[PDB]
Amino acid sequence: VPPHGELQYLGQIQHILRCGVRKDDRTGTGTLSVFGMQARYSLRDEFPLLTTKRVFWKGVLEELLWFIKGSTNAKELSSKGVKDLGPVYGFQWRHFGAEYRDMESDYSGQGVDQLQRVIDTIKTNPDDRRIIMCAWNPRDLPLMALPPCHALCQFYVVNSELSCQLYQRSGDMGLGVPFNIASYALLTYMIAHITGLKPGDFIHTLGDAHIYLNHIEPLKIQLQREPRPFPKLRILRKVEKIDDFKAEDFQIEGYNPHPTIKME
Amino acid sequence: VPPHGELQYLGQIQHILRCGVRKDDRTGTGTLSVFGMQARYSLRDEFPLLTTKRVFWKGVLEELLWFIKGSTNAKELSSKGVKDLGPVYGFQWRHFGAEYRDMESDYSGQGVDQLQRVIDTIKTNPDDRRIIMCAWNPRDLPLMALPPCHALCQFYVVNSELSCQLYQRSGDMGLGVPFNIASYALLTYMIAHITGLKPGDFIHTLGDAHIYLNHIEPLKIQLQREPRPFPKLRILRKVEKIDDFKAEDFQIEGYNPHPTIKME
Repeated sequence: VPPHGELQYLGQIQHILRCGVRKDDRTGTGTLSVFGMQARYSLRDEFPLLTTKRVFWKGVLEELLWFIKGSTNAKELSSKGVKDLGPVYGFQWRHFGAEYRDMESDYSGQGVDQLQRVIDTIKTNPDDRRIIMCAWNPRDLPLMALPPCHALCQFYVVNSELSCQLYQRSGDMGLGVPFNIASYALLTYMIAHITGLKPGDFIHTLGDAHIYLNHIEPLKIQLQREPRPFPKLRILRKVEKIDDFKAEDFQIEGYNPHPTIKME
Repeated sequence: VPPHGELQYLGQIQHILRCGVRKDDRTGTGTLSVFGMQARYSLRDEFPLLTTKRVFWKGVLEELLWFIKGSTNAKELSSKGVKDLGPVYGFQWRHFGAEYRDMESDYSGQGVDQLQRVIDTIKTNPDDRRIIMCAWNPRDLPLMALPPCHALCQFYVVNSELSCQLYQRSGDMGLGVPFNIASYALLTYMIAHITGLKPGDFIHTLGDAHIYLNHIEPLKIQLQREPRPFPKLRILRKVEKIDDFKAEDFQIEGYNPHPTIKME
């Protein structure tokens, strides 16, 4: 280019199963879909890493750190242990609107650094209503002129607390949502850390909220599992720049999830 | 560049009053604010024109028709009886990304026609997850490079029904929200009409949902009013082009609202 927060996710799954309508996706299989959903996860002295199934936290932290450095090299992520990709979210977050060339091209000072702009705006005017960052699906870029974004994050500050609202055009409830809740909650913790603010709430809003048919049986089982109190996220070191964050700087404490659930 | 749907709005007002936090806006006065809200209004055999106060339907229909013709001339709206404005929503909806000149300049074939693209995409692929249109606040355009949008509409189709989700960066709950609910519900009715689909749901999602302090007393009173069944919207004529719609083509039936409420 207070009830356990997890209950909302479980309620949404249950709602899609009973009320969702069959709808085909771009490619793959059919889904059960509902349009328009929203859930709020408190980030106050607790982290929304879902417990009704073991979430791949290692992949969340590692993928996010990869996006922050604006690296578009998959080999730089696959090595970290999580398994030229083009203008991925990383390139978009730090070099928005530039012009992608290669994974080795230096885009220093090229394009708008949406991420730094968010941090800068939080510092220059916490009341600002335009603290927004957007991401596109790489495959849409060459498809048309001025294509719509895939997701957007809006930040909000009040009473020394930072909140974030993620709006996603579509959400794969079985495989994608649990992971993304952790990803953006984490991003919020990071930004809050460097702007001297305390994490507030993470609001997850979806357009086409859907469950792939091959995930129905596994989710029905996940629904029988009672949530365990959410863990906590600790930032061991004091960081001043969003680029100075390292995986070793974060530590999940008290995470007691139910067994892993494989979603095809 | 089933409970009355209105109860959600009333519930949101009540929630902001009791839990909202004081937060100052760009210019004006203080507000009570809550970040992250969502409400769903069925458009099936009923129209969400709020009844706990008389909504200015004449202004809604007239303003929307003005946006559709992409006119940026205020005199063209003030004459209709609703009371060069620059790249307003109208210009953005039909000539996105062009380059604004004057209110008399011909932008035929200039910029992306987001509105027609939405209608075209609904016809070419109803399952598409990118049926999105965006609007910017004119004042932000010259403020920075690639400024964030102010609102976005995402359309969704399934079972021959068209739904729309409006995401607004911020919502003035007392004066703006009731009006906008009608505006976008109407847009959905129009698009559905020309694409041969039936209106589904209208989802209204907000970022900074706020109540201006000078609206607190009036809203407290509005809250004591019991909603009356929503009216119906009838499209008297058969239209094939979104540009062929005329005010005389719409008729609100059964609208029985409580007295008008003045919001400063």
